[PDB]
Amino acid sequence: LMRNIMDNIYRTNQGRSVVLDGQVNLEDLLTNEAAGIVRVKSMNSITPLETPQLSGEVYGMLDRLEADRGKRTGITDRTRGAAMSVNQLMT
Amino acid sequence: LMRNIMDNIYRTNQGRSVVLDGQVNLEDLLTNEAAGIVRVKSMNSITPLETPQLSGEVYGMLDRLEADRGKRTGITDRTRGAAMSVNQLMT
Amino acid sequence: PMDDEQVLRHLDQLVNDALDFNSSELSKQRSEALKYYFGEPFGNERPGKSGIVSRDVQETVDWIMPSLMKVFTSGGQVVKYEPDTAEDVEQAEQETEYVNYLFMRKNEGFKVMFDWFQDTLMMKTGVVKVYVEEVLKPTFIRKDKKKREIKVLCVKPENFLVDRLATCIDDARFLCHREKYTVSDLRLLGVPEDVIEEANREVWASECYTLLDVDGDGISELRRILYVGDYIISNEPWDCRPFADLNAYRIAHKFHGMSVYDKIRDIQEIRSVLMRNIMDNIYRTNQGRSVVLDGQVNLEDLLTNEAAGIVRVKSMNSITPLETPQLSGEVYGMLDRLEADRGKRTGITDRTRGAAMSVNQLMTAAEQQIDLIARMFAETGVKRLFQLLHDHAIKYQNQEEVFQLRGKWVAVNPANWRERSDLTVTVGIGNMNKDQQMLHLMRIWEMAQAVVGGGGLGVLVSEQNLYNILKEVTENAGYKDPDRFWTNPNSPEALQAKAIREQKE
Amino acid sequence: PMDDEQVLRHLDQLVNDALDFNSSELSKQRSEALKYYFGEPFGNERPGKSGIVSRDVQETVDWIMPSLMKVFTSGGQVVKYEPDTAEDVEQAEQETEYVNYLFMRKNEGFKVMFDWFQDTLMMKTGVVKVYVEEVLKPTFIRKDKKKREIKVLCVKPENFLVDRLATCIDDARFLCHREKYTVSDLRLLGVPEDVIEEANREVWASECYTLLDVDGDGISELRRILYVGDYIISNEPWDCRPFADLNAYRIAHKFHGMSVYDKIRDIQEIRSVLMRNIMDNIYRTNQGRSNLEDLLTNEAAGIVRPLETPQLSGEVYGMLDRLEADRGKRTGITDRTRGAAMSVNQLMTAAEQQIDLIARMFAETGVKRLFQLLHDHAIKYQNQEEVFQLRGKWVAVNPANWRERSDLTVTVGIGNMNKDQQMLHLMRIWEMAQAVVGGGGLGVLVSEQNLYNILKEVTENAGYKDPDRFWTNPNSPEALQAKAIREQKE
Amino acid sequence: AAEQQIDLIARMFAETGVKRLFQLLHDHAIKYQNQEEVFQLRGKWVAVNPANWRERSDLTVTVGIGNMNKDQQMLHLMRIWEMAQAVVGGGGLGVLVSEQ
Amino acid sequence: NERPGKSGIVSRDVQETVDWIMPSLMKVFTSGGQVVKYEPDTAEDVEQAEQETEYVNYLFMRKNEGFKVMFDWFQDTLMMKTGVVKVYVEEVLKPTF
Amino acid sequence: EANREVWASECYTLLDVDGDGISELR
Repeated sequence: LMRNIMDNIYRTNQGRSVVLDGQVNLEDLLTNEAAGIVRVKSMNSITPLETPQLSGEVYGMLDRLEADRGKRTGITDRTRGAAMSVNQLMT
Repeated sequence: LMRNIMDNIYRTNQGRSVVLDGQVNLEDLLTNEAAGIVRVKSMNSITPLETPQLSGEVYGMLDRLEADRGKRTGITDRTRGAAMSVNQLMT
Repeated sequence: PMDDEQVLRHLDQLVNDALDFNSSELSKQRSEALKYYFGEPFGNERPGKSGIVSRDVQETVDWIMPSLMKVFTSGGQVVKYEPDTAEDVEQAEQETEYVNYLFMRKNEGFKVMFDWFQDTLMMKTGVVKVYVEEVLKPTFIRKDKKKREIKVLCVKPENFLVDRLATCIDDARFLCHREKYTVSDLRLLGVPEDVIEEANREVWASECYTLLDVDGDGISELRRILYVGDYIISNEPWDCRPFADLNAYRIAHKFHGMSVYDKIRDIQEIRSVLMRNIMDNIYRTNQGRSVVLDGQVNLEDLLTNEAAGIVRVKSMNSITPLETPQLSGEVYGMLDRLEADRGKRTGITDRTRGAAMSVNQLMTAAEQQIDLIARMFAETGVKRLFQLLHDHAIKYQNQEEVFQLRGKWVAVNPANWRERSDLTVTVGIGNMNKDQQMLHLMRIWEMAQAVVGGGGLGVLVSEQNLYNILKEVTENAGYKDPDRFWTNPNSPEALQAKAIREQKE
Repeated sequence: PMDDEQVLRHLDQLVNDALDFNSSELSKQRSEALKYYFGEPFGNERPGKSGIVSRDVQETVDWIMPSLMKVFTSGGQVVKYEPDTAEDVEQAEQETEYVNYLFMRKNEGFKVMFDWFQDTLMMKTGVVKVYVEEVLKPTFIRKDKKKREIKVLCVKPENFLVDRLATCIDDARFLCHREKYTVSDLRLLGVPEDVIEEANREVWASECYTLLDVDGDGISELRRILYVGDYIISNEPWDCRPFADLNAYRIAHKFHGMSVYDKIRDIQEIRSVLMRNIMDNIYRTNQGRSNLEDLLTNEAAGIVRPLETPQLSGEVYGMLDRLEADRGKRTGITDRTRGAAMSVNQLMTAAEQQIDLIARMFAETGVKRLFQLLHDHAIKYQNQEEVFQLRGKWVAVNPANWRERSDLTVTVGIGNMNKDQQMLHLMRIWEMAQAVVGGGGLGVLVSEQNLYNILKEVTENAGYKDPDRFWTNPNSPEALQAKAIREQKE
Repeated sequence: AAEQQIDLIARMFAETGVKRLFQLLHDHAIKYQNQEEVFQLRGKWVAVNPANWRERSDLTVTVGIGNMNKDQQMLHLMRIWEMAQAVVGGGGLGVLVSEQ
Repeated sequence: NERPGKSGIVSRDVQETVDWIMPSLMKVFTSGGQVVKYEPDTAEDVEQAEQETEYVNYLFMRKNEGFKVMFDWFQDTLMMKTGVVKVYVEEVLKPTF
Repeated sequence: EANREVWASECYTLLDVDGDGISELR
C-alpha cells in the first residue's frame, strides 16, 4: 500500500500524455524532465489524460494496520494500553 | 517527498504551456523570467494547461515520518514520550 | 643524509602540495561555512525571485557561547593537579595561577581565544601558535632589558598548510604556518634582498615544523625552517609544536574536522527553502493566474503586476481567472520544529535552561545535544590547555595569586597535570545550575529539617558543614567568597560563637 | 633606520593611496545607501512622469533602534567582568560602574552611541576615536589645575583612511584619521605657519597610526604622527589604537562592514518600481489609449471630435504585503507588532530574533572600546570618587585592569532579557521557599540574609537596588538584636 | 476599502495642503497674537515667533504610515493587551512596559 | 537519481536518531564510577574489589583519554557500523638525571 | 623522503608452528 501510494504520487506528478506515432520520438522524456514544453511537429490536438486522484481515507487503514499489530500482539500502540487503573489497568 | 513538493510548487509557478512551431522560438523562457510577454505572431489559439494542485495532507505523512523515527528508535517525538508517573513514565 | 639544499626543494614541494589540497578542500568548505553564516543566496536561486537565506549557524554559535565562556573565561580554578602529597600546596595552585595569569589576562585577553573558537567553529580549523619576543624601552630602577615574553597568535588557519594524514596534534609530519613577515622582519633576519612578492612590500613568508634527517643519520626531532620564498632560511631544531589544531567536533580520523556548517547546512537549507516556498505560495495566492487569450490584453498583463481594478478583455466576456487553493497553517507549526531543529542540534534556548516541573530540566530540554557538544568542545580545548600550559611552564614571571588570598611566589618547574579536568559543567558530573539547585537543596534540606524536628542538628551536619551545604547554594548563585564567608572550619571566632556562647546559652 | 624625512613621504604615499581607494569606494557606496534611505531617484526615471519613491529601510531603522534601546540603555549591567574571584565588588564592579558612569552620562551621554550605530548601520563604517583634553577655569575650594579628562568622538568614518588588508582592528599597517584641527588647535600646538588651505582658514589635518622603524630596529609599539601637510608633526609612541571598526553583520575578512541597504538593494528596488508602475497604471487608466495630439486625452479638450486600453486588477497588493514579509525574512522578522504558559520566553525571543545576536556582536566589539577607555582612565585620570550606592573610593590611577569583559546577561548567552529571567527565577525560587516555609519555616531554607540577594535580583531587574529598599540585615549590631536575640527568645 | 486609490490621491492632496499649512504657518510665524491653546490643557506661549522648521509631514493619513483608526485599534490593542496581561500575570508590571 | 537541471536536496533523518540516542547513553554510562562493581566473595570484597574498580575507572576513565575512546567506539558502532577498540602498552620516560 | 608513508598490519591468529596441536593466539 505504501509503494502504491508513492506510485500514485508519481503518476499524479507526471500525468499520462499519450502521443501519436511520428511525433515526440523521445517518449516525452517520461513526461517529467527539465523541458516543460512537449512539442510534436504540427499537431495541435494532443491527448494528455490525467489519472484520477485518490482519497486520503486510504491513510486511515494505515492507522488500523498498527491496530493490526495492536490486534495480534502489540496492543500498546500508545505509550501504555477507581484507584487510577487498578493493576496497571488490568495488566 | 520534499523534493517532489518543491517540484510541484515549481510546476504550479510555471504551468505547462505548450506552444506550436514557428511561434515562440525561445520556449517561453521556461514560462518564468523577467520578460513576461508571450508573443506568437498572428495566431491566437495557444494551449496552456495547468497541472492540478495537490493536497497539503502530504505534509501529514511527513509528520508520521518523524513517528517513523518514533516507531523505530525516537519514540520521544514530543518533549517526552496516581504515583505521578513513576520511573519517568516507566523509562 | 647530507641534505642542505634538497631539503629546500622538498619543503617547496610539500608546501605546494599542501597549498593545493588544503587550500582547495578546506578553503572551499570554510568559504561555504562563512557564506551560510552571512546568509546570501546559495546560487541556485532563479532570477526574478528572492534569494532569501535565513541565518541559522549565527544563533547556533551565539547559543553555544554562554556555557563555554562561563567555563573558560572565569578564573583558573577549573583544573587541579591533586599531585604527590609532599609537593602539592607550593606548586599546584602556583602553576594554576601561573598559567591562568600568562595565557588569560596577559595574552591579549580572550580575544585570541574567542577568534580561535570562531575559526574552529565556522572557519573549520582552530589553531594558534606560541612564540617568544624580547622587551624594549629601558631607562637609559626600571632597567627592563632582554626580558623574554611568551606570546600567542592566531595562525590564520587558511595559512596552516599541513598533512591531512595526521589526525592528531602530535602526528603532523609537516606543519606549515604562513604569515606576512614584512620586509622589516626580513631586515631583522638579516636578508637585504627580497622575493618576487615602499618599505612594506607585503612580502609573504612561511614557517615549517617537520621531522627530517639532514645529518646522515636517522630521522631527527622537529626542525624549524623559515622557508619564505626558497631563499635564506632560519633552520633550527624544534622541541614541540606550539599548536593544537582544533576540530571542535572529534570527527572521524583526519587532521581537520567538520564545523557548524557541516551539521547545520541541512537545517539552513530546509529553513531557507520553506521560507521561499511560503513566500511563493503567498505570491500565487495573492496574484491569481488569469488565463487570458492574446488579442485581448496584449501587454502580458504586466505579469499581473500593476493595479487597474477590473480585468476586461476586449469585446468578449469569458475571462478565465483561476484561484489557487490556499495552504494550511501547520507549516508554521512545522516551522516551529525547525527552531526545535536547533533545539535538537544546538538551541538550548527553547527554554532558558532545559511532573515536578519537567524533571531533570525536562529530560535535558528534550534530549539536548549541546551538553555532549560542550563536553567535546571542552576536550577540544583540553590538549590546547595542556600545550600552551607547558609553553608557559618553563619560565615567564613571578606573579602571585590574588585568588582568595594575597601573597604567592613563582612556580618554576612542576608538572603540567598530564591531563585536564572539565567535568563540572557537562557530560561529567556537570549538573547545571537550577536542576542541581532544586534537587540538592530541596531533598537534602527537607531531610535535614525532618531530622531536626525528630532528632536534631547535632547528630547530623553542624555549622562547620552547613558551610558546604550553603556554599553549593552560593556557587549555584555565583558568589563564593565575597558576599558570604561562612567558612568557620576551626576559627578563633568559632570558640566564642559556637563553643562558648552557644554551649553556655 | 634613522628615518626622519622618508617617513614623511612614506606616510604621504600611504595617505594618498588610502584616499584614492578607501575614499572612493566607501564614498560611492555610502552615498548610494544614503540616497536609497532618503528616497532619492535612482536616475532611471524617464522625464515627463513623476519620480515618487517609496522608502523601506526607514522603517527598518525605526524598528531596529528601539530594541537596542531597551536591551542596552536600561541599568548599568550592560557589561560584566567576572574576573578572578579575589575582589569583584571592590575593583571589578567598581571599574564597571566607573566606565558606565563616565562614558555614559558624562561623555556626551548616549548620543555618541547612536551616532556610532548610525555609522555602522547606514553609512557602512562604525568607528570612534578616544582622546584626552585638559580641563581649565580654576579659582584664582575649587582648585582644578592640571586635571585632564578623556573624551570620545565619532571619527567621521568618511575620513577614516585605512588599508583594506587588515581584517581586524589590531592588524592594519596604516590608519589615517582626518579631522579639522582648526587654527585654534594649531596655535595651541605651537606651529607658527600654515598650509596651502579671517582667523578661521578652515585648515585640514590628519593623524596616522602606524608601525615603522625610526630607531633602526624591528617593529616597536605603535607610532602616532600628526601628518597635516608635510610640516611639523607630533611623533609619539603609543600602546594600542583607539578604534573599534564596527561592521554590524560580522562581515568576512575585510575592514569595512556592510549596511541595511547592502541587503535591501533588490527588495527596495522592486518595491519602488512596483509602486511607480501601480501609480502609472492608475494614471493611464485615468486617460486610456484613445491635430493637437488629443492633449493626452485628459486636458482642456472636452470632446475628441480608439481601442479599449487593456485593464488589470489591484490584487498586486499582496506583493506589497509580502514586502513587509520581505522585512519579515530579511531583517524585521516581527512583521506583526511582536513575533504552554502562553508563548514562553516571549515566544522564544520572537522566534529567535537576530536583533539579540546583533546586540551580542555589538557588545563583543565594544569590549575593545571599553578596554581602550579603561586604559585611558587608569593610566592617570584623577582622584574622582563614585556615587555607586555608597560613598568612598580611593584613587583610580593605580587599580588593576583585569583586562577581560563579558556580556553574559544582556544577549543570546544566558542573557534572557529582564522579564523572562525575572519571572522564571522568581516563581521557581519563591514558590519553593514558601512551600518549605509552610513545611519547615523561614529559617529552614535560604534565609533572610540571602532573601536579601533574592530580592536583589528583583531590584536590579527593576533598577533601584540599594537606596529605596536596602533590606540587607546580613550580620550587624541590629541583626544580633533582631535575629539572634528577639527572634531566638521570642 | 478594497485597494481604493483615493489613498494615493489623498497623498498628493496632503502634500499640497502641506505647502498651504506652511504658508499660513508663516502668516502666523511673523505676528498673529498673544493667544494660548486649549489643547486638552492650559499653556501656550505667544504664537508670533514660532520656528518654521522648514519641514512638515503627512505620514498618518496616506501612502505614508497612514494606518487609520480601527485597524490599529484591533491589531495593536489585541496584541499588546494580551502580551501585557500575560506579563502582569507571570512577570509583573515594572520590568517590562509598566503603568508609566 | 537526481536528474540534471533540478535540485537534488537531501534531508538527513538518521542524524536526529543518532543525537537522540547519544545523550541518554552518555548520561547512563558517563556518570561517576558507580556503573560497574564486582561483588566478590563476602569476606574478600572491601580489600580489592572496589579498589580495583576505582583503579580501572581512574586509569581508563580520568587517565586514558577520558571517555573519548569509548565515545568514538559508540559512534563507530552506531553510524559507521563497526565499533571496536584496541588496547596496547607503552613505556614512560623523562627522568631526573 | 625519509618518511616514506609506509603501511603496516598486525595479525592475531591461532596456529601451530611447533609441530603439535593448534596453540594460542599469535
